[PDB]
Amino acid sequence: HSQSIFDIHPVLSAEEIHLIEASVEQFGAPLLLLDCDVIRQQYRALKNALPNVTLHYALKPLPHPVVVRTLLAEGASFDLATTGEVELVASEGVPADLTIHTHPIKRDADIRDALAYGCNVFVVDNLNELEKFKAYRDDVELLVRLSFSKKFGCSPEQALVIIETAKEWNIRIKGLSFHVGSQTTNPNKYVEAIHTCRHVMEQVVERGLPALSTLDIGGGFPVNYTQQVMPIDQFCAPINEALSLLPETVHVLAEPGRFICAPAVTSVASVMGQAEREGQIWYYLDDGIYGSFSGLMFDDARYPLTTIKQGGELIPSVLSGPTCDSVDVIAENILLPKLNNGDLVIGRTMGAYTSATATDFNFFKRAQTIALNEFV
Amino acid sequence: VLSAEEIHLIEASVEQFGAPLLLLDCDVIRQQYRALKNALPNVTLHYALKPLPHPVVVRTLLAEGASFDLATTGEVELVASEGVPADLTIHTHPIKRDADIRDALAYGCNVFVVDNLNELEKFKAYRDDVELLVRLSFSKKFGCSPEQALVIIETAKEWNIRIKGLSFHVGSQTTNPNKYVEAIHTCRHVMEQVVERGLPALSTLDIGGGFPVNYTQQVMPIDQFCAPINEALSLLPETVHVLAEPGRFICAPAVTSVASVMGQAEREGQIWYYLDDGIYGSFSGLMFDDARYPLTTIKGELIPSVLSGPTCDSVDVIAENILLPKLNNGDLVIGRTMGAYTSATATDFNFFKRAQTIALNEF
Ligand SMILES: *[C@@H](NCCCCN)c1c(COP(=O)(O)O)cnc(C)c1O
Ligand SMILES: *[C@@H](NCCCCN)c1c(COP(=O)(O)O)cnc(C)c1O
Ligand SMILES: [Mg+2]
Repeated sequence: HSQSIFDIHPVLSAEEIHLIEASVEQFGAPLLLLDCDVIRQQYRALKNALPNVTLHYALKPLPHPVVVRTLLAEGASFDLATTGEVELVASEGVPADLTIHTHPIKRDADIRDALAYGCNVFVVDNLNELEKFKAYRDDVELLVRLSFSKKFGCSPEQALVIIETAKEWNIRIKGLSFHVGSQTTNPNKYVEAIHTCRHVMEQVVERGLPALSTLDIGGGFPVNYTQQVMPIDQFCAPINEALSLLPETVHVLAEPGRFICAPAVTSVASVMGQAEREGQIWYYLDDGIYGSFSGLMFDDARYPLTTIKQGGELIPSVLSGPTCDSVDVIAENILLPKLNNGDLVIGRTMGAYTSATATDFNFFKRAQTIALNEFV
Repeated sequence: VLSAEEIHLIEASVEQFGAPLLLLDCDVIRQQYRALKNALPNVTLHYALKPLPHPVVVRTLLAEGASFDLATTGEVELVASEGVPADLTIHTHPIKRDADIRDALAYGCNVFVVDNLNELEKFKAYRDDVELLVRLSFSKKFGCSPEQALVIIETAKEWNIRIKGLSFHVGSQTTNPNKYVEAIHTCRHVMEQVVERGLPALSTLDIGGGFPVNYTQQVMPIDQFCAPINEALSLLPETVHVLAEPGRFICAPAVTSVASVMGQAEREGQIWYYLDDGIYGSFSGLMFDDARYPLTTIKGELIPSVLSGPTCDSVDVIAENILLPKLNNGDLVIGRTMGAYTSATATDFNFFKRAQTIALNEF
């Protein structure tokens, strides 16, 4: 569902419109336009906002080989959750030492597959999981994931029990991790977590256990959809302050996903047909909630939407997806100029938890991703 | 409950193929088809591929004498690849690109649906080749008003486009057959108005899908469900041929899901089990189909538990509160009535493998 252009030969600009129209002319709709310049911009902005933190890109929101290559070249590390993600980074020549595996609940095979690639950092949040590493004790170092509806992470008290048990079992503990949740708009969540982890690290030392080397602050850095979020520097300011209280012997990781990929993709769908229903014009698009807009369902999402056509009468409209399902609706009420069949509907901030969560329902073709600007 | 033989079959399948699995019983496909045929005498049944577009289901139904209801080029390619003659098919997507029409025609499917004049116009170029069903609604996304149906039928005559008849779809998992009856009465009246306007008489009524199945609560037996429907159809002229587009009724009961426990943890007074299938996989119907499936274990000291899917996402939970016996890693969680709008709406999120479908009793 993807190809690259390596040789090109609120309101959209004339240049953007031209690119969009040329792309539909060349490749046909629906499309996802991936701009590698934005991947780099986002990575650089986060690096500048969170100095002295190793950024492990979480493949989950957009596990795209071009994104992986772009980030590798930029100096990024990676956060893997499955054998499939291990295989993707392996195929793109990512050195295993740049990777961590963070799925807290793993089958024996999942551990073996990652180890075979060379990824040797894993996460545990319970004793049942810890036991799985006895057979691998020479080979691994573990992050213990804390939580403070949450599905993963143990309590601070449980974390100490896990760490003490790992010592008994001769299993190395690399450090602690947490994930405050995706699209977190309040940085105080990070601050409170960091303080708690710091206190846990102190308790480990006071108990005479090996001192922890690493804090992994997870993902969740927010981006703008239809509402303004805190600028990344301002967002990370209190985070940086909390981190500064850690011992100098602790180094810090994060697992950003959405922040890096979300702004980098623009969706393009076309109108297949249309009908007036109870005073609204319904447009039936070639992409929807079983496709690139699946984030409306799984990610509680809302994306800015626009049209190339602008000006004249704005009409109460409905944007429907292509499937036969009445649930497949992208915008229940939206003002739009009158569109003809074949006219384009554009979605912004379409990079994260979109195509990643697409289906093949009805066998409608998935949007094709077009990768731009990888080199230079 | 699971029978001793069901348990043996499930365990044997996991022994051979691993987990997660979807066990597809072709005998149940046959049974459901035969039961609906008996319940709705003289109605031609077009299986909707959408809920479960599996090659073995298509072959099984073809052999049974079934017809087919297609929505997309992909579905056209599926029945074609399984050798289904085009005359057993109808294409029912109301909103089509020119290519969608051409692809269906290439295969030989010549029956299409329209619910508006914009769509009707797409068929001028194919007037020699097509006959159309006009879809009424009485709900939200498709179907014109009875008054609009008349405008469409009249301008089709003007444009020299053939109208096969009328269609409707009252909605999936319709538990009250009285919605069909009201639909049928309204269509009967539209048919009368066509004749009274001096237009060509309509040959066909398509009553759509929506026949319900038992999930966690029982629904009315199919014979009883359809009794009032047959009564309503009996008031039609004897010359009208009746079609239906059952999906869920045929496929839903034919599949049993099998997942295994990858790991587990106590989280505030509940044991969480993390399965190898979930809301991004076979249980995607929890999201898209507003579904709830009966869930059981192979195994009496029922303890408060949560069933989570495999993905990292906190949304990926199958059951928030369920009483289960204590399970060990590797133990199985079994879902019933897992045939329809399940695997069909699976994703590849996190690159977790989709459950493998195992066809049983194919021959
Ligand atoms: C992502 N977790 C699931 C997000 C599901 C969205 N519908 C996750 C990330 C990346 O989160 P992000 O908000 O920066 O994209 C990082 N680390 C862990 C452990 C995650 O689960
Ligand atoms: C199915 N329509 C969408 C169902 C989405 C469920 N989440 C459909 C059918 C088959 O319906 P069923 O209830 O018998 O499976 C038949 N005909 C049409 C036109 C449909 O859209
Ligand atoms: Mg290392």
